[PDB]
Amino acid sequence: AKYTGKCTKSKNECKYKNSAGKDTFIKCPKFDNKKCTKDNNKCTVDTYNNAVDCD
Repeated sequence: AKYTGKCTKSKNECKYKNSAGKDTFIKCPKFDNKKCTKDNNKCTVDTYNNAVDCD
């Protein structure tokens, strides 16, 4: 667990609020460990498993 994020399948990208305050958004490919789902689906920010924030 880290932060709560949300990604839109429309743009296949996720974005969340960080300490900096600057909204950060990043798109993910169609490969494994890079899938995109509903915003509230299961989008989260993690770096332990090298997994990207997209869901």
